[PDB]
Amino acid sequence: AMIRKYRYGAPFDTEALTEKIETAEEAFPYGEISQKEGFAFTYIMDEDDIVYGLGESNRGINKRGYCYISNCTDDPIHTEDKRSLYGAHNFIIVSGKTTFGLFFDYPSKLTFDIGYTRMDTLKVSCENADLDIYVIEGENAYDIVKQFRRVIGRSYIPPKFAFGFGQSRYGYTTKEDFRAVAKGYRENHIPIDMIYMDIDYMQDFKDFTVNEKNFPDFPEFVKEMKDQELRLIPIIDAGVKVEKGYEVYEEGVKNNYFCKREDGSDFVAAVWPGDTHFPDMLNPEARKWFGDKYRFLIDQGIEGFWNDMNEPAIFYSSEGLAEAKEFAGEFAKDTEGKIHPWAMQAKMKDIVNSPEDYKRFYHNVNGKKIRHDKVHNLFGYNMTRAAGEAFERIDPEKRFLMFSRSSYIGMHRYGGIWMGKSWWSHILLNLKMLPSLNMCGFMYTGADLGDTTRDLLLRFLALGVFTPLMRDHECYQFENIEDFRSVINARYRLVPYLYSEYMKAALNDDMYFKPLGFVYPDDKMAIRVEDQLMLGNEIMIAPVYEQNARGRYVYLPEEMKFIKFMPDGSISEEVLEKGVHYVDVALNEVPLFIRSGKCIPVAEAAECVKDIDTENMQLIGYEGSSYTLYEDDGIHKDYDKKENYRVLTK
Amino acid sequence: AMIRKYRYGAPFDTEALTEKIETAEEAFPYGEISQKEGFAFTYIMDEDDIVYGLGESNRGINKRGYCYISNCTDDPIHTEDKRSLYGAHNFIIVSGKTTFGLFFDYPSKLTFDIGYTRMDTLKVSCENADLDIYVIEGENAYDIVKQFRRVIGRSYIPPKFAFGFGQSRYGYTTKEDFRAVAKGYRENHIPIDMIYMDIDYMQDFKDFTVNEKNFPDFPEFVKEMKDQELRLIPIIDAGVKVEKGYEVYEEGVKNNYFCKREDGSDFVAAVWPGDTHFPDMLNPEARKWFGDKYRFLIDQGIEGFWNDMNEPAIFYSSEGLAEAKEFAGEFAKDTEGKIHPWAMQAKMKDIVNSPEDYKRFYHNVNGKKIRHDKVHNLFGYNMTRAAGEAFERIDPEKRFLMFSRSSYIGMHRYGGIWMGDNKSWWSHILLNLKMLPSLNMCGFMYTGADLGGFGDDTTRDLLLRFLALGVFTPLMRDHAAEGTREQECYQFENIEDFRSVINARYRLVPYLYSEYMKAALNDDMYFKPLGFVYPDDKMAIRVEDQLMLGNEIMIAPVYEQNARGRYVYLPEEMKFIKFMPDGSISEEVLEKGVHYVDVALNEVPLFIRSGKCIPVAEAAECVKDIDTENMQLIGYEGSSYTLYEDDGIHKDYDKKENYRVLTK
Repeated sequence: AMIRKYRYGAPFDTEALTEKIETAEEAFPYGEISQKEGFAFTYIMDEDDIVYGLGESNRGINKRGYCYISNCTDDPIHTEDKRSLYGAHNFIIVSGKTTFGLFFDYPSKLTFDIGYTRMDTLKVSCENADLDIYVIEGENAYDIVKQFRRVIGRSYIPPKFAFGFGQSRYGYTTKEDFRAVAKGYRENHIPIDMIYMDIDYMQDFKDFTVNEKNFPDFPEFVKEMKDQELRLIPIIDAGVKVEKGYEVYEEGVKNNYFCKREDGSDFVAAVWPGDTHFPDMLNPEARKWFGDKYRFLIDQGIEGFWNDMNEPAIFYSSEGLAEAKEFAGEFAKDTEGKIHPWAMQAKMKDIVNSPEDYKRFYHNVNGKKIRHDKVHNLFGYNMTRAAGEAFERIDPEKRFLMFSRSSYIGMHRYGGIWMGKSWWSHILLNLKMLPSLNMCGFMYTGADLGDTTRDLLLRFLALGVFTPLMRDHECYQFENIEDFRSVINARYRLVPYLYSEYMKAALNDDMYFKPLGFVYPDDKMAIRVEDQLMLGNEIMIAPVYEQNARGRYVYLPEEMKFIKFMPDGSISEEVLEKGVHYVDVALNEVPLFIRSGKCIPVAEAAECVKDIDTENMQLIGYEGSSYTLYEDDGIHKDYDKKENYRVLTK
Repeated sequence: AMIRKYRYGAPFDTEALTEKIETAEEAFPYGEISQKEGFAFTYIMDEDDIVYGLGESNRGINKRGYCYISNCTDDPIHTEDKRSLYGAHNFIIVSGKTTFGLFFDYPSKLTFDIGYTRMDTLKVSCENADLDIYVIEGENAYDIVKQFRRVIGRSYIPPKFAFGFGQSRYGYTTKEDFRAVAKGYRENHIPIDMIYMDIDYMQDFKDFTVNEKNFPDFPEFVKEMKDQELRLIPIIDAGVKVEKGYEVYEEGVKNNYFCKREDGSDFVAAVWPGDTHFPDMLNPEARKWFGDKYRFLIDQGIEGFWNDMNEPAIFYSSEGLAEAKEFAGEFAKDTEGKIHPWAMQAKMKDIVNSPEDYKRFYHNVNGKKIRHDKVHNLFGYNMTRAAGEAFERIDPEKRFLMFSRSSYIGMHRYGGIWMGDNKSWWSHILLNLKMLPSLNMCGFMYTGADLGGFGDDTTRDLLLRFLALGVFTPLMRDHAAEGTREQECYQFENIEDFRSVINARYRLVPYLYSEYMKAALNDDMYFKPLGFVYPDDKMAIRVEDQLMLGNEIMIAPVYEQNARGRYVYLPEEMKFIKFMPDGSISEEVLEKGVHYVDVALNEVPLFIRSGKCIPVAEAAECVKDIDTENMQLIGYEGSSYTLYEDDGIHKDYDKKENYRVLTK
């Protein structure tokens, strides 16, 4: 009754929500709806209004002052002007004198003009008036988000090992590249639980194969790593290689599981393996088929995966390549100078992730052919869905690590997200993206660091200490390796707390990271803070994101204990009063703040999730307070035991 | 006595220094010097060291932690990984326990590895050991800076009208376009003194011409604007268009004034006109001939210019085009998938500003030929020098507005610089803040950034915050890239906010001009890092987002979107001043320490130091109309301020009449 759904035209069923909401017949309650040329929602904002949401998108926590377009795109350079990233997360909340949330359930290009054109005007528009709009009421933003979290269903939950630290890099290839890392960390006592294998582990980049030469006996080797508490996490891409005799390819062609051109032929998209076809992610049979293919790696002992290139990305199509060559030919032979270099250059750029290509193939949705652009933002979502639904059929009681590059709301039930250059500013960018992603159901997230300096790496890791996905995209290639061990030690000492908070949040449709505004709604200073986040109900983080900085300014909305994990293995604490502070944070120290009347458990440092001692964990924070610890086996889904909850008291 | 020159090989004379320093005899005083792989200076820094300098370069005031290459480069994407921008300013200061300054007088590609490869390692290297290295001793960075400023010679001084506000856009083409800008500003009583003319004003992008169809009586049009205190400031590019009958081209060829290939053919580079030749800026007679050309504009009432593309920028050479067309021919006919799109794409980009092109042409320096790459960082510097020296011949008594995109230390005597093709990014406000003190250390004081951001689309609020920074930068102009969102002040809602911010500039002009002149005449800095002023304050020395100005104030602009204030650190008590939109000036004493201050979008902030005061005039709409007779004194009771002012037009700097002591 605090949520209403307004339907326009004949919307595509995106399955974003799991709760059914009845269609409202009354007037639309906020702003104005026009269906003249397409669809447009327009709303005049109050000057004090803050606009939260949009999950994975550019800029700040408050979205006012710019334009955002939901249109999943593989963009390598996330500069301030970019209007479209990997995710399409169509949920906003206006927070002010009048407060309300809106979900725009629409699968295509959706433009949020949020004060870009006129400062006071919010305008959300798309090309077709075929969509549901959910309006949600509440006393404040935080209340509105929790109701949204309920109706889109419970977020993906990873196995406990995924709260360890993982190492990654595009390059690894041989059993040796991998064994070095094993000794690299283990012999230097650096905690680690995971190692990601990038595309190079596949035979000629063929989904659901392993390179036979380099990996003659894969199961055995997977076990070799698992005996040292190291779990390999192989990638899987959207594109299936065109190649006679390759069974994934042959099956897809035979049974019509690929996306087709207008004429019925299988669309060709060039990606990592050269020519490929895209599995039709919106066709149920295709999905089950594609997902079933993970058994191949699972049966070999693999306990987790990552998806990439699932926008889906396109280096070029055959049509696009054919046009590019034809143009190159004219340029080649032009002497009048009628064809300029920059035009040649532009044509070459245009065939990548080309809008025209997205109009070249179709989805077969239960017999009905739908042009891909019309449902573009659903592709990566349904690829991750295919994996997740496969996992359930295969082993329903077991959690697999899984996360994806591209997404839409509704994918949050099946896997997490990772954010993809090595800039200081990307520390803060990734920080600000977290609360918004939590608002939209994506809790298991983290970022990579794309030209890297030691100090940039350490600051970046100090943020990752807190992000559920913590991975390096090495640690040993520098001076003073203890700094890097020291930072990861903090991560493993905080895992029981972090995992606990994540489970409690996930199981209750709550947020792991929160903006200060959600926790301290009456504090006008707090609501505007964007470079600090609240975690669970116990702490606040505030990472250093400036090069050569030895400290930073913070605002404390209440009395807190300033905590630092020191490099020597100790923990410094200082009580600090409500208000503004400058705090000192050395490169090898990990800071956080514990709120008045709270405490958190801290474990002794361990090198793998399995070996952390959560028996007599030290409690840090305020005497007299208590903490409810959540603990299970981290492997299965026996979430509801009363035994999972233990009350610790400092 | 405090400076020493160390020579290596047979350095090219850059004329960077005006003071002659004799070649020293003893061992190099700091670190180690090596000639194994070309040339290298290596130094092991103490952990608490701070490294200042490098004028126009990327990153922060403290340069530690990255790599900086002195290689004048036309690069419009100033992301933080970029190593080379438009300037080549080879002055650094190591500040800490052991403190000293170095100036690498070398005209070619010079690599500053400042703790990048190794955190404790400062390594400076180049391809050949043909250079002078000046070592400057001193008790602190500041002292070292002023000594350097002494020997590089007095900084360029602009006419006073150049401290007004300026509007510019790649696009203004007709009388209509300029009158609309005129109307758009004056009718809304928004102050302004300058309107910039971008390349469209020429006949087919030909240097030293004006479009005959669009400006049939240009002298008349220039007066129509000037009569409104609107001074037109036309662009001049490095490239002279290749065209038969075009006198500039014909003379350059006939007299061998152009840069040539080794066979003596005139080197061809495509830029805005298409095919052009580059005037040989290192050839003294070429230099004089090109400079004299400005007379064609000055004789029409033009009082100032901007020099562009003078890296020199090259879209492609003739050799490059043919290589690219050949590669494309192959790609076209490829059937096996041997030649990939991205290979083709890379070739296309590679012919732009190509290091190979820079090895393809030469300068003629008194009959002696030198390959351009070997002196690449001197080109823009000598083009602006060309113009500067021509102004002196043409009208010795008069100041001309002049600034350039590319530069080298030495050029600071002849023009300013603008921080080039930035973008409408919030991060660029801070970038442009941070570059200011560094440009000052290297003698470049008349500078500023494209307010609102050059590239991309700007929002109302971004422009307003940018403007509030520009208030303090001697160059204050709103500039825009082609096809971008129109970012004149009159295009946005509630234009009173724009009037309020610009009013604050004009109310401050007598003070800012005063400090500029005082600074330039005494080889001192206009902007200073906090550390220079508060050397014993451990916290102050690391502040990078505030700057001291002259000896009276400190600034701290808001550079975050949606922010309603920001953190500041005050190293002593100060009066927190804000220029309010209603025209009033709010004041609040704040004590030494950390503060968060409220600064609304339409509010201009600054702090006045303990025991100081500044003069603030009433708002005026052009510089000539500012009432300096009786301004209000803002600041601390019992303090005094020495106002410098002259006619703002000629070069009579010495007179006691120029100074007036005002006391609060």
